Amino acid sequence: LLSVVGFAVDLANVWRFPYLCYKNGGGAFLIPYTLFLIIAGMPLFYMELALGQYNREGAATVWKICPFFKGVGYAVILIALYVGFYYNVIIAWSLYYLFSSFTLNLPWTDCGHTWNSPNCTDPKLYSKYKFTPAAEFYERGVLHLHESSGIHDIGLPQWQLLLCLMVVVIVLYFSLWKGVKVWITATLPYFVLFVLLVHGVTLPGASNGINAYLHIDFYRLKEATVWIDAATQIFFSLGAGFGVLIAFASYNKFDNNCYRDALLTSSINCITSFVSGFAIFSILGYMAHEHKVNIEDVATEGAGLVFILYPEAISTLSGSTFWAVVFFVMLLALGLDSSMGGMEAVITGLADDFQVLKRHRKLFTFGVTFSTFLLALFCITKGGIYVLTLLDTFAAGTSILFAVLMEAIGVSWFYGVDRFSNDIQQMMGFRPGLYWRLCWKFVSPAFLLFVVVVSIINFKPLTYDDYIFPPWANWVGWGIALSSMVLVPIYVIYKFLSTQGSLWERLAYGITPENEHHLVAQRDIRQFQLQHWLAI
Ligand SMILES: *[C@@H]1O[C@H](CO)[C@@H](O)[C@H](O)[C@H]1NC(C)=O
Repeated sequence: LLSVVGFAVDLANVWRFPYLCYKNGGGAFLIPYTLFLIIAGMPLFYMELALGQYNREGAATVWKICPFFKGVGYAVILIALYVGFYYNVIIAWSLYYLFSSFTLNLPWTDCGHTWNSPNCTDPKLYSKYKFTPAAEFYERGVLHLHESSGIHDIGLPQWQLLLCLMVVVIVLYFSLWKGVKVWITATLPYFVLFVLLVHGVTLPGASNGINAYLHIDFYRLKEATVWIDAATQIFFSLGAGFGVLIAFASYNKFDNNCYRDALLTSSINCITSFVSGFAIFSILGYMAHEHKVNIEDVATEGAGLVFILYPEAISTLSGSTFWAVVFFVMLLALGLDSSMGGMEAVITGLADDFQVLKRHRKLFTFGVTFSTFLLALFCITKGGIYVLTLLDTFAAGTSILFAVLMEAIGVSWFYGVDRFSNDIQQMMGFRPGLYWRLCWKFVSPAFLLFVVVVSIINFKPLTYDDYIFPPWANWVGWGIALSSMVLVPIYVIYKFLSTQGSLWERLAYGITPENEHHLVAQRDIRQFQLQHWLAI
Protein backbone atom coordinates (compact mmCIF):
# COMPACT_ATOMS: atom_id res chain seq x y z
CA LEU A 1 0.00 0.00 0.00
CA LEU A 2 2.84 2.40 0.80
CA SER A 3 4.64 1.50 -2.44
CA VAL A 4 1.54 2.17 -4.53
CA VAL A 5 0.45 5.38 -2.78
CA GLY A 6 3.98 6.79 -2.95
CA PHE A 7 3.81 7.08 -6.73
CA ALA A 8 0.03 7.01 -7.28
CA VAL A 9 0.00 10.78 -6.61
CA ASP A 10 2.46 13.17 -8.25
CA LEU A 11 2.68 16.75 -9.49
CA ALA A 12 0.22 15.89 -12.27
CA ASN A 13 -2.78 14.98 -10.10
CA VAL A 14 -2.21 17.96 -7.82
CA TRP A 15 -1.37 20.75 -10.29
CA ARG A 16 -2.51 19.79 -13.79
CA PHE A 17 -5.76 17.96 -13.00
CA PRO A 18 -7.35 20.97 -11.21
CA TYR A 19 -7.16 23.31 -14.20
CA LEU A 20 -7.96 20.57 -16.73
CA CYS A 21 -11.09 19.80 -14.70
CA TYR A 22 -12.11 23.43 -14.18
CA LYS A 23 -11.46 24.15 -17.87
CA ASN A 24 -13.77 21.27 -18.87
CA GLY A 25 -16.32 21.48 -16.05
CA GLY A 26 -17.18 18.97 -13.36
CA GLY A 27 -18.10 15.38 -14.17
CA ALA A 28 -17.88 16.23 -17.87
CA PHE A 29 -14.13 15.69 -17.44
CA LEU A 30 -14.44 12.81 -14.98
CA ILE A 31 -16.41 10.67 -17.44
CA PRO A 32 -13.72 10.60 -20.18
CA TYR A 33 -10.99 10.42 -17.53
CA THR A 34 -12.46 7.26 -16.01
CA LEU A 35 -13.31 5.70 -19.38
CA PHE A 36 -9.71 6.17 -20.50
CA LEU A 37 -8.28 5.01 -17.17
CA ILE A 38 -10.21 1.75 -17.51
CA ILE A 39 -9.89 1.36 -21.29
CA ALA A 40 -6.39 2.66 -22.04
CA GLY A 41 -4.76 3.97 -18.86
CA MET A 42 -4.53 0.89 -16.65
CA PRO A 43 -3.84 -1.65 -19.44
CA LEU A 44 -0.92 0.36 -20.79
CA PHE A 45 0.33 1.15 -17.28
CA TYR A 46 0.45 -2.60 -16.59
CA MET A 47 1.98 -3.25 -20.02
CA GLU A 48 4.79 -0.75 -19.43
CA LEU A 49 5.46 -2.08 -15.93
CA ALA A 50 5.64 -5.69 -17.13
CA LEU A 51 7.78 -4.70 -20.13
CA GLY A 52 10.33 -2.92 -17.95
CA GLN A 53 10.38 -5.62 -15.29
CA TYR A 54 10.87 -8.42 -17.82
CA ASN A 55 13.36 -6.89 -20.25
CA ARG A 56 15.41 -5.15 -17.52
CA GLU A 57 16.02 -2.13 -19.76
CA GLY A 58 15.15 1.54 -19.90
CA ALA A 59 12.64 3.19 -22.19
CA ALA A 60 14.96 3.34 -25.21
CA THR A 61 16.73 -0.02 -24.86
CA VAL A 62 13.63 -2.07 -24.00
CA TRP A 63 12.98 -2.22 -27.75
CA LYS A 64 15.51 -4.97 -28.34
CA ILE A 65 12.32 -7.06 -28.57
CA CYS A 66 11.24 -5.24 -31.75
CA PRO A 67 14.15 -3.16 -33.03
CA PHE A 68 12.04 -1.05 -35.41
CA PHE A 69 10.38 0.55 -32.37
CA LYS A 70 13.42 2.04 -30.59
CA GLY A 71 12.33 5.37 -32.05
CA VAL A 72 9.36 5.13 -29.70
CA GLY A 73 11.71 5.03 -26.71
CA TYR A 74 13.68 7.94 -28.13
CA ALA A 75 10.38 9.80 -28.52
CA VAL A 76 9.30 9.19 -24.94
CA ILE A 77 12.72 10.32 -23.68
CA LEU A 78 12.37 13.52 -25.72
CA ILE A 79 8.88 14.01 -24.26
CA ALA A 80 10.31 13.50 -20.76
CA LEU A 81 12.92 16.21 -21.39
CA TYR A 82 10.31 18.58 -22.82
CA VAL A 83 8.07 18.05 -19.79
CA GLY A 84 10.90 18.50 -17.30
CA PHE A 85 11.63 21.87 -18.92
CA TYR A 86 8.48 23.33 -17.33
CA TYR A 87 8.13 20.95 -14.39
CA ASN A 88 11.23 22.66 -13.03
CA VAL A 89 9.44 26.00 -13.49
CA ILE A 90 6.42 24.73 -11.57
CA ILE A 91 8.87 23.79 -8.81
CA ALA A 92 10.35 27.29 -9.00
CA TRP A 93 6.85 28.69 -8.45
CA SER A 94 6.43 26.32 -5.50
CA LEU A 95 9.71 27.56 -4.01
CA TYR A 96 8.73 31.20 -4.43
CA TYR A 97 5.33 30.61 -2.84
CA LEU A 98 6.88 28.66 0.04
CA PHE A 99 9.40 31.47 0.54
CA SER A 100 6.62 34.08 0.51
CA SER A 101 4.58 31.93 2.93
CA PHE A 102 6.96 32.64 5.85
CA THR A 103 5.19 35.73 7.16
CA LEU A 104 2.13 36.41 9.28
CA ASN A 105 0.40 38.63 6.69
CA LEU A 106 0.30 36.43 3.62
CA PRO A 107 0.97 38.39 0.41
CA TRP A 108 -2.00 36.97 -1.53
CA THR A 109 -4.59 38.40 0.89
CA ASP A 110 -4.76 42.19 0.47
CA CYS A 111 -4.20 44.69 -2.35
CA GLY A 112 -1.90 46.97 -0.37
CA HIS A 113 1.39 45.69 -1.79
CA THR A 114 3.78 47.01 -4.44
CA TRP A 115 2.96 44.49 -7.18
CA ASN A 116 -0.77 45.27 -7.06
CA SER A 117 -2.40 47.05 -9.97
CA PRO A 118 -4.50 50.17 -9.33
CA ASN A 119 -7.43 47.89 -10.23
CA CYS A 120 -6.77 45.34 -7.48
CA THR A 121 -10.16 44.75 -5.86
CA ASP A 122 -10.59 42.52 -2.82
CA PRO A 123 -14.03 41.66 -1.37
CA LYS A 124 -13.22 42.79 2.18
CA LEU A 125 -12.16 46.22 0.81
CA TYR A 126 -18.93 41.96 -12.44
CA SER A 127 -15.17 42.53 -12.39
CA LYS A 128 -12.51 40.25 -13.86
CA TYR A 129 -10.68 37.47 -12.03
CA LYS A 130 -7.26 38.99 -12.67
CA PHE A 131 -8.10 41.85 -10.28
CA THR A 132 -8.30 39.64 -7.20
CA PRO A 133 -5.36 39.89 -4.76
CA ALA A 134 -4.45 36.22 -5.25
CA ALA A 135 -4.40 36.47 -9.04
CA GLU A 136 -2.62 39.82 -8.69
CA PHE A 137 0.05 38.14 -6.58
CA TYR A 138 0.41 35.25 -9.02
CA GLU A 139 0.54 37.33 -12.21
CA ARG A 140 2.09 40.59 -11.04
CA GLY A 141 4.01 39.41 -7.98
CA VAL A 142 5.39 36.01 -8.95
CA LEU A 143 5.30 35.84 -12.75
CA HIS A 144 5.61 39.57 -13.47
CA LEU A 145 3.43 38.82 -16.49
CA HIS A 146 2.28 42.46 -16.63
CA GLU A 147 5.67 43.29 -18.23
CA SER A 148 5.15 41.26 -21.43
CA SER A 149 2.66 41.79 -24.24
CA GLY A 150 2.80 38.20 -25.48
CA ILE A 151 4.97 35.23 -26.36
CA HIS A 152 6.72 37.37 -28.99
CA ASP A 153 7.71 39.98 -26.39
CA ILE A 154 8.99 37.95 -23.46
CA GLY A 155 11.43 39.81 -21.25
CA LEU A 156 14.52 38.67 -19.41
CA PRO A 157 14.24 35.91 -16.78
CA GLN A 158 12.76 36.92 -13.45
CA TRP A 159 15.41 37.42 -10.77
CA GLN A 160 13.58 35.70 -7.90
CA LEU A 161 12.38 32.95 -10.23
CA LEU A 162 15.95 32.67 -11.51
CA LEU A 163 17.20 31.99 -7.98
CA CYS A 164 14.37 29.54 -7.34
CA LEU A 165 15.13 27.68 -10.58
CA MET A 166 18.84 27.60 -9.72
CA VAL A 167 18.01 26.04 -6.35
CA VAL A 168 15.70 23.52 -8.03
CA VAL A 169 18.24 22.37 -10.61
CA ILE A 170 20.99 22.22 -7.98
CA VAL A 171 18.95 20.03 -5.64
CA LEU A 172 17.98 17.84 -8.61
CA TYR A 173 21.62 17.40 -9.62
CA PHE A 174 22.68 16.54 -6.08
CA SER A 175 19.71 14.14 -5.87
CA LEU A 176 20.46 12.36 -9.17
CA TRP A 177 24.25 12.35 -9.57
CA LYS A 178 24.68 9.17 -7.51
CA GLY A 179 21.17 7.86 -6.83
CA VAL A 180 19.89 5.12 -9.11
CA LYS A 181 16.35 6.19 -8.15
CA VAL A 182 9.82 9.19 1.84
CA TRP A 183 6.93 8.85 4.29
CA ILE A 184 6.01 12.53 4.08
CA THR A 185 6.22 12.84 0.28
CA ALA A 186 3.78 9.91 0.07
CA THR A 187 1.33 10.61 2.91
CA LEU A 188 1.20 14.44 2.90
CA PRO A 189 -0.52 14.92 -0.49
CA TYR A 190 -3.48 12.85 0.73
CA PHE A 191 -3.56 14.54 4.15
CA VAL A 192 -3.46 17.99 2.54
CA LEU A 193 -6.19 16.99 0.09
CA PHE A 194 -8.29 15.67 2.99
CA VAL A 195 -7.93 18.90 4.96
CA LEU A 196 -8.71 20.77 1.74
CA LEU A 197 -11.85 18.71 1.12
CA VAL A 198 -13.27 19.09 4.63
CA HIS A 199 -12.49 22.81 4.85
CA GLY A 200 -13.95 23.25 1.38
CA VAL A 201 -17.25 21.59 2.26
CA THR A 202 -17.41 23.74 5.39
CA LEU A 203 -16.92 26.94 3.36
CA PRO A 204 -19.77 29.35 2.48
CA GLY A 205 -20.87 29.19 -1.14
CA ALA A 206 -18.97 25.97 -1.82
CA SER A 207 -22.19 23.97 -2.18
CA ASN A 208 -22.72 25.85 -5.45
CA GLY A 209 -19.24 24.66 -6.40
CA ILE A 210 -19.94 21.02 -5.62
CA ASN A 211 -23.22 21.24 -7.55
CA ALA A 212 -21.41 22.78 -10.53
CA TYR A 213 -18.98 19.87 -10.19
CA LEU A 214 -21.60 17.12 -9.90
CA HIS A 215 -23.53 18.54 -12.88
CA ILE A 216 -22.41 16.69 -16.01
CA ASP A 217 -22.75 18.72 -19.22
CA PHE A 218 -23.03 16.34 -22.16
CA TYR A 219 -22.65 19.06 -24.80
CA ARG A 220 -19.05 19.17 -23.58
CA LEU A 221 -18.79 15.43 -24.27
CA LYS A 222 -20.16 15.98 -27.78
CA GLU A 223 -17.11 18.11 -28.56
CA ALA A 224 -13.61 16.73 -28.90
CA THR A 225 -11.31 18.71 -26.60
CA VAL A 226 -12.45 17.11 -23.33
CA TRP A 227 -11.44 13.65 -24.59
CA ILE A 228 -7.97 14.84 -25.66
CA ASP A 229 -7.58 16.54 -22.28
CA ALA A 230 -8.65 13.38 -20.44
CA ALA A 231 -6.32 11.10 -22.41
CA THR A 232 -3.31 13.38 -21.97
CA GLN A 233 -4.04 13.76 -18.26
CA ILE A 234 -4.39 9.98 -17.91
CA PHE A 235 -0.90 9.57 -19.31
CA PHE A 236 0.43 12.41 -17.14
CA SER A 237 -0.98 11.08 -13.86
CA LEU A 238 0.03 7.46 -14.44
CA GLY A 239 3.39 8.35 -16.00
CA ALA A 240 2.93 6.22 -19.12
CA GLY A 241 4.59 7.85 -22.12
CA PHE A 242 7.59 9.50 -20.45
CA GLY A 243 9.70 6.37 -20.08
CA VAL A 244 9.46 6.62 -16.29
CA LEU A 245 7.48 3.40 -15.80
CA ILE A 246 9.80 1.26 -17.93
CA ALA A 247 12.89 2.73 -16.28
CA PHE A 248 11.48 2.25 -12.78
CA ALA A 249 10.38 -1.33 -13.49
CA SER A 250 13.84 -2.05 -14.90
CA TYR A 251 14.93 -2.18 -11.24
CA ASN A 252 11.98 -4.10 -9.79
CA LYS A 253 12.37 -7.72 -8.80
CA PHE A 254 11.61 -10.33 -11.43
CA ASP A 255 8.91 -11.94 -9.27
CA ASN A 256 7.33 -8.53 -8.59
CA ASN A 257 3.59 -8.30 -9.25
CA CYS A 258 2.90 -5.65 -11.89
CA TYR A 259 -0.77 -6.62 -11.97
CA ARG A 260 -1.47 -5.63 -8.36
CA ASP A 261 0.79 -2.59 -8.80
CA ALA A 262 -1.18 -1.36 -11.82
CA LEU A 263 -4.54 -2.14 -10.18
CA LEU A 264 -3.78 -0.26 -6.97
CA THR A 265 -2.15 2.67 -8.77
CA SER A 266 -5.07 3.07 -11.17
CA SER A 267 -7.79 2.74 -8.52
CA ILE A 268 -6.02 5.17 -6.19
CA ASN A 269 -5.55 7.53 -9.14
CA CYS A 270 -9.26 7.45 -9.96
CA ILE A 271 -10.32 8.04 -6.35
CA THR A 272 -7.69 10.76 -5.83
CA SER A 273 -8.75 12.53 -9.03
CA PHE A 274 -12.42 12.43 -8.08
CA VAL A 275 -11.83 13.90 -4.62
CA SER A 276 -9.29 16.36 -6.06
CA GLY A 277 -11.87 17.74 -8.46
CA PHE A 278 -14.41 17.79 -5.64
CA ALA A 279 -12.20 19.94 -3.42
CA ILE A 280 -11.07 22.14 -6.32
CA PHE A 281 -14.67 22.93 -7.20
CA SER A 282 -15.54 23.50 -3.54
CA ILE A 283 -12.87 26.21 -3.46
CA LEU A 284 -14.01 27.57 -6.83
CA GLY A 285 -17.59 27.87 -5.59
CA TYR A 286 -16.30 29.63 -2.48
CA MET A 287 -14.32 32.06 -4.65
CA ALA A 288 -17.34 32.73 -6.87
CA HIS A 289 -19.38 33.47 -3.75
CA GLU A 290 -16.69 35.67 -2.21
CA HIS A 291 -15.83 37.69 -5.34
CA LYS A 292 -19.50 38.03 -6.44
CA VAL A 293 -18.82 36.45 -9.84
CA ASN A 294 -19.94 33.41 -11.79
CA ILE A 295 -18.19 30.10 -11.17
CA GLU A 296 -17.22 29.64 -14.83
CA ASP A 297 -15.09 32.82 -14.85
CA VAL A 298 -13.83 33.00 -11.27
CA ALA A 299 -10.25 31.84 -11.90
CA THR A 300 -7.78 31.08 -14.66
CA GLU A 301 -7.86 27.88 -16.71
CA GLY A 302 -4.09 27.90 -17.26
CA ALA A 303 -1.28 26.24 -15.36
CA GLY A 304 -1.55 28.71 -12.49
CA LEU A 305 -4.93 27.74 -11.09
CA VAL A 306 -3.41 25.93 -8.10
CA PHE A 307 -1.28 28.97 -7.17
CA ILE A 308 -4.42 31.11 -7.18
CA LEU A 309 -6.91 28.55 -5.86
CA TYR A 310 -4.99 26.98 -2.97
CA PRO A 311 -3.69 30.26 -1.46
CA GLU A 312 -7.30 31.44 -1.22
CA ALA A 313 -8.30 28.21 0.52
CA ILE A 314 -5.34 28.65 2.88
CA SER A 315 -6.33 32.23 3.72
CA THR A 316 -9.61 30.84 5.12
CA LEU A 317 -7.99 28.30 7.44
CA SER A 318 -7.14 29.02 11.06
CA GLY A 319 -3.40 29.54 11.21
CA SER A 320 -2.93 30.51 7.57
CA THR A 321 0.87 30.70 7.82
CA PHE A 322 1.29 27.12 9.04
CA TRP A 323 -1.08 25.72 6.42
CA ALA A 324 0.54 27.75 3.64
CA VAL A 325 3.98 26.46 4.64
CA VAL A 326 2.65 22.90 4.85
CA PHE A 327 0.84 22.97 1.51
CA PHE A 328 3.74 24.52 -0.37
CA VAL A 329 6.34 22.23 1.21
CA MET A 330 4.07 19.39 0.07
CA LEU A 331 3.82 20.79 -3.47
CA LEU A 332 7.56 21.47 -3.62
CA ALA A 333 8.56 17.98 -2.48
CA LEU A 334 5.93 16.26 -4.64
CA GLY A 335 6.85 18.04 -7.85
CA LEU A 336 10.50 17.63 -6.92
CA ASP A 337 10.07 13.86 -6.76
CA SER A 338 8.16 13.96 -10.06
CA SER A 339 10.90 15.93 -11.82
CA MET A 340 13.54 13.62 -10.35
CA GLY A 341 11.58 10.71 -11.80
CA GLY A 342 11.46 12.33 -15.23
CA MET A 343 15.16 13.20 -15.30
CA GLU A 344 16.04 9.73 -14.04
CA ALA A 345 13.97 8.26 -16.86
CA VAL A 346 15.95 10.36 -19.35
CA ILE A 347 19.31 9.47 -17.79
CA THR A 348 18.52 5.76 -17.42
CA GLY A 349 17.30 5.44 -21.00
CA LEU A 350 20.19 7.30 -22.59
CA ALA A 351 22.67 5.48 -20.32
CA ASP A 352 21.35 2.00 -21.10
CA ASP A 353 21.62 2.97 -24.77
CA PHE A 354 25.15 4.43 -24.65
CA GLN A 355 27.51 2.90 -22.09
CA VAL A 356 29.93 5.85 -22.30
CA LEU A 357 27.14 7.72 -20.49
CA LYS A 358 26.55 4.90 -18.01
CA ARG A 359 30.19 4.98 -16.93
CA HIS A 360 30.11 8.81 -16.76
CA ARG A 361 27.08 9.34 -14.55
CA LYS A 362 27.98 12.69 -12.97
CA LEU A 363 28.90 14.46 -16.22
CA PHE A 364 25.78 13.11 -17.92
CA THR A 365 23.44 14.15 -15.12
CA PHE A 366 25.08 17.58 -15.14
CA GLY A 367 24.45 17.83 -18.87
CA VAL A 368 20.84 16.75 -18.40
CA THR A 369 20.08 19.10 -15.50
CA PHE A 370 21.94 21.98 -17.15
CA SER A 371 20.08 21.60 -20.44
CA THR A 372 16.74 21.64 -18.58
CA PHE A 373 17.93 24.80 -16.81
CA LEU A 374 18.89 26.85 -19.86
CA LEU A 375 15.68 25.90 -21.66
CA ALA A 376 13.63 26.59 -18.53
CA LEU A 377 15.06 30.13 -18.48
CA PHE A 378 12.47 30.85 -21.18
CA CYS A 379 9.59 29.87 -18.89
CA ILE A 380 10.78 32.10 -16.02
CA THR A 381 10.83 35.21 -18.19
CA LYS A 382 8.19 37.90 -17.80
CA GLY A 383 6.25 36.34 -20.67
CA GLY A 384 7.29 32.86 -19.60
CA ILE A 385 3.76 31.74 -18.79
CA TYR A 386 3.07 31.86 -22.54
CA VAL A 387 6.07 29.63 -23.25
CA LEU A 388 4.99 27.37 -20.40
CA THR A 389 1.49 27.15 -21.90
CA LEU A 390 2.94 26.36 -25.33
CA LEU A 391 5.07 23.58 -23.84
CA ASP A 392 2.28 22.23 -21.64
CA THR A 393 -0.11 21.90 -24.56
CA PHE A 394 2.43 20.74 -27.15
CA ALA A 395 5.34 18.93 -25.45
CA ALA A 396 3.18 16.04 -24.22
CA GLY A 397 -0.01 16.06 -26.27
CA THR A 398 -0.69 14.38 -29.58
CA SER A 399 3.00 13.52 -29.12
CA ILE A 400 2.56 11.40 -25.99
CA LEU A 401 -0.65 9.83 -27.30
CA PHE A 402 1.20 8.85 -30.48
CA ALA A 403 4.15 7.48 -28.48
CA VAL A 404 1.95 5.33 -26.25
CA LEU A 405 -0.08 4.20 -29.28
CA MET A 406 3.14 3.04 -30.93
CA GLU A 407 4.27 1.31 -27.73
CA ALA A 408 0.98 -0.59 -27.67
CA ILE A 409 1.30 -1.45 -31.37
CA GLY A 410 4.89 -2.65 -31.10
CA VAL A 411 4.27 -4.77 -28.01
CA SER A 412 0.92 -6.26 -29.04
CA TRP A 413 1.05 -6.67 -32.81
CA PHE A 414 4.70 -7.05 -33.77
CA TYR A 415 6.30 -8.50 -30.64
CA GLY A 416 3.10 -10.38 -29.83
CA VAL A 417 0.54 -10.02 -27.06
CA ASP A 418 0.70 -13.81 -26.70
CA ARG A 419 4.48 -13.59 -26.31
CA PHE A 420 3.94 -10.75 -23.84
CA SER A 421 1.42 -12.86 -21.92
CA ASN A 422 3.90 -15.74 -21.78
CA ASP A 423 6.58 -13.36 -20.47
CA ILE A 424 4.17 -12.02 -17.85
CA GLN A 425 3.29 -15.57 -16.79
CA GLN A 426 7.01 -16.28 -16.48
CA MET A 427 7.55 -13.20 -14.29
CA MET A 428 4.61 -13.47 -11.89
CA GLY A 429 3.14 -16.93 -12.43
CA PHE A 430 -0.30 -16.26 -13.89
CA ARG A 431 -1.52 -15.35 -17.35
CA PRO A 432 -2.79 -11.75 -17.66
CA GLY A 433 -6.31 -12.63 -18.81
CA LEU A 434 -8.62 -11.97 -21.72
CA TYR A 435 -9.60 -8.41 -20.78
CA TRP A 436 -5.95 -7.35 -20.65
CA ARG A 437 -5.06 -8.95 -23.98
CA LEU A 438 -8.12 -7.51 -25.73
CA CYS A 439 -7.22 -4.08 -24.36
CA TRP A 440 -3.55 -4.38 -25.33
CA LYS A 441 -4.10 -5.59 -28.88
CA PHE A 442 -7.44 -4.06 -29.89
CA VAL A 443 -9.12 -1.66 -27.46
CA SER A 444 -6.29 0.60 -26.28
CA PRO A 445 -4.66 1.01 -29.74
CA ALA A 446 -8.01 1.79 -31.37
CA PHE A 447 -8.99 4.31 -28.70
CA LEU A 448 -5.54 5.91 -28.81
CA LEU A 449 -5.55 6.16 -32.61
CA PHE A 450 -9.00 7.75 -32.48
CA VAL A 451 -7.82 10.26 -29.88
CA VAL A 452 -4.68 11.06 -31.90
CA VAL A 453 -6.52 11.71 -35.16
CA VAL A 454 -9.17 13.74 -33.31
CA SER A 455 -6.42 15.69 -31.54
CA ILE A 456 -4.91 16.60 -34.90
CA ILE A 457 -8.11 17.43 -36.79
CA ASN A 458 -9.96 19.14 -33.91
CA PHE A 459 -7.04 21.40 -33.01
CA LYS A 460 -8.03 24.71 -31.52
CA PRO A 461 -5.52 27.57 -31.76
CA LEU A 462 -3.57 28.09 -28.56
CA THR A 463 -4.71 30.78 -26.12
CA TYR A 464 -3.96 31.98 -22.64
CA ASP A 465 -6.80 33.45 -20.53
CA ASP A 466 -7.77 36.16 -23.03
CA TYR A 467 -4.54 36.24 -25.06
CA ILE A 468 -4.70 34.71 -28.54
CA PHE A 469 -1.33 33.23 -29.43
CA PRO A 470 -0.07 34.37 -32.84
CA PRO A 471 -0.14 31.75 -35.62
CA TRP A 472 3.63 31.32 -35.62
CA ALA A 473 3.32 30.28 -31.97
CA ASN A 474 1.01 27.45 -33.05
CA TRP A 475 3.51 26.46 -35.74
CA VAL A 476 6.29 26.37 -33.13
CA GLY A 477 4.04 24.27 -30.91
CA TRP A 478 3.35 21.78 -33.68
CA GLY A 479 7.09 21.64 -34.30
CA ILE A 480 7.53 20.80 -30.61
CA ALA A 481 4.91 18.07 -30.99
CA LEU A 482 6.40 16.66 -34.20
CA SER A 483 10.00 16.75 -32.96
CA SER A 484 9.32 13.54 -31.02
CA MET A 485 6.60 12.07 -33.24
CA VAL A 486 8.98 11.90 -36.22
CA LEU A 487 11.58 9.94 -34.24
CA VAL A 488 9.54 6.76 -34.83
CA PRO A 489 9.49 6.87 -38.68
CA ILE A 490 13.02 8.32 -38.77
CA TYR A 491 14.32 5.40 -36.73
CA VAL A 492 12.34 2.89 -38.81
CA ILE A 493 13.94 4.25 -41.99
CA TYR A 494 17.35 4.30 -40.30
CA LYS A 495 17.10 0.70 -39.11
CA PHE A 496 15.93 -0.39 -42.56
CA LEU A 497 18.73 1.46 -44.38
CA SER A 498 21.39 0.07 -42.02
CA THR A 499 20.74 -3.70 -42.23
CA GLN A 500 22.28 -5.82 -44.96
CA GLY A 501 20.17 -8.09 -47.14
CA SER A 502 17.05 -8.06 -49.27
CA LEU A 503 13.78 -6.35 -48.35
CA TRP A 504 12.15 -9.21 -46.46
CA GLU A 505 15.23 -10.18 -44.46
CA ARG A 506 15.81 -6.54 -43.51
CA LEU A 507 12.21 -6.48 -42.28
CA ALA A 508 12.83 -9.73 -40.40
CA TYR A 509 16.02 -8.42 -38.77
CA GLY A 510 14.07 -5.35 -37.73
CA ILE A 511 11.02 -7.10 -36.25
CA THR A 512 12.84 -10.06 -34.59
CA PRO A 513 14.23 -9.61 -31.06
CA GLU A 514 17.97 -9.11 -30.86
CA ASN A 515 18.70 -12.33 -28.96
CA GLU A 516 17.01 -14.60 -31.51
CA HIS A 517 18.35 -13.13 -34.74
CA HIS A 518 19.79 -16.65 -35.12
CA LEU A 519 16.50 -17.90 -36.58
CA VAL A 520 16.18 -15.02 -39.06
CA ALA A 521 18.95 -16.59 -41.14
CA GLN A 522 17.24 -20.00 -41.12
CA ARG A 523 13.90 -18.32 -41.95
CA ASP A 524 11.72 -19.56 -39.07
CA ILE A 525 9.98 -16.34 -38.02
CA ARG A 526 6.62 -15.79 -36.32
CA GLN A 527 5.50 -12.45 -37.75
CA PHE A 528 5.64 -13.75 -41.33
CA GLN A 529 2.87 -16.24 -40.48
CA LEU A 530 -0.85 -15.66 -40.03
CA GLN A 531 -1.21 -17.48 -36.69
CA HIS A 532 0.87 -14.73 -35.08
CA TRP A 533 -1.52 -11.92 -36.03
CA LEU A 534 -4.74 -13.88 -35.52
CA ALA A 535 -3.85 -14.43 -31.86
CA ILE A 536 -6.33 -12.31 -29.91
C1 LIG B 1 -7.51 49.76 -14.73
O1 LIG B 1 -6.97 50.94 -14.20
C2 LIG B 1 -6.71 51.93 -15.20
C3 LIG B 1 -6.26 53.18 -14.48
O2 LIG B 1 -6.11 54.27 -15.38
C4 LIG B 1 -7.96 52.15 -16.06
O3 LIG B 1 -7.72 51.64 -17.37
C5 LIG B 1 -9.19 51.48 -15.46
O4 LIG B 1 -9.55 52.15 -14.25
C6 LIG B 1 -8.95 50.00 -15.17
N1 LIG B 1 -9.29 49.18 -16.32
C7 LIG B 1 -10.43 48.48 -16.40
C8 LIG B 1 -10.62 47.69 -17.66
O5 LIG B 1 -11.25 48.47 -15.49
